[PDB]
Amino acid sequence: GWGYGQDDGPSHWHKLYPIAQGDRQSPINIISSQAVYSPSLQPLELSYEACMSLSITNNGHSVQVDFNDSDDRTVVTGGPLEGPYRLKQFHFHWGKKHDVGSEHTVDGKSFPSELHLVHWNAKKYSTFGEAASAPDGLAVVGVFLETGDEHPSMNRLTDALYMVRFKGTKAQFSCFNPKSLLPASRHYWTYPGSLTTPPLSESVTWIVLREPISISERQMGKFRSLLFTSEDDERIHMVNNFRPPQPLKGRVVKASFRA
Ligand SMILES: NS(=O)(=O)c1ccc(C(=O)N2CCN(C(=O)c3ccccc3Cl)CC2)cc1
Ligand SMILES: [Zn+2]
Repeated sequence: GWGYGQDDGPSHWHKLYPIAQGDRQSPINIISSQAVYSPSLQPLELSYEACMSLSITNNGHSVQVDFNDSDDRTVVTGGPLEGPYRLKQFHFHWGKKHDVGSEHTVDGKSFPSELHLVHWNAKKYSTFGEAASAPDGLAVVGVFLETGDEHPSMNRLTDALYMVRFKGTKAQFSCFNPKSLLPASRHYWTYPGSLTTPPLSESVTWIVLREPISISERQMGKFRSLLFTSEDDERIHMVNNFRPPQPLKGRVVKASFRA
């Protein structure tokens, strides 16, 4: 139904999911000088266990690592959140070249990729699916990826990409700690937004980290080697699987730091 191709891409999603034109859509272009410094915000804590990862999957839209979310062991708390949100999965958005790929932009600048750690309010909702539709249901932490030096921990993930190159394939992926993909700073920007893929529900509290992590061009290349297509189809590489910035519509972006 929807994708990132010329005929089914982001520019057309609004024809199938009208909420695409809503007042709290994501991603956005963060104008750093206009963010409101908010010291009242609590410190952001990403408390992640080392062995809660289950599998790695090419779902045709991105490569996603799923987690055991039966308890509150791997959660995000603090910052703009009232309580803990359990990590359900993480995935990425990337481009064909370095100048494009991320969903959020900062002062008009795009990064080659963006990592999304998707968490849900298990204290209020009974399931991730139920939470994905409520205003306070999800908390997504976004981390920008820049290309430069090789990222040691990333190797375990980029080396596994071959096994899920085709759409609809998956592999076991145990003991990968998502903390290894975080920068050494916990400063962030936060604003009320939405899922960046259909159904585009406005159920996400976005927490976009200020500091990007870096991976090598070789590692980035492993993502670009993935395919939107299945085994016996004409190969179309999975690239530019991102939604562009949406209207802010008067929302206020808060910052945990002074720029
Ligand atoms: N790019 S992003 O905003 O970080 C992001 C994060 C999470 C999701 C995602 O996992 N889903 C799948 C589940 N979603 C649903 O609306 C849903 C709920 C119940 C039954 C089926 C579905 Cl599709 C919401 C989208 C999709 C996109
Ligand atoms: Zn995403």
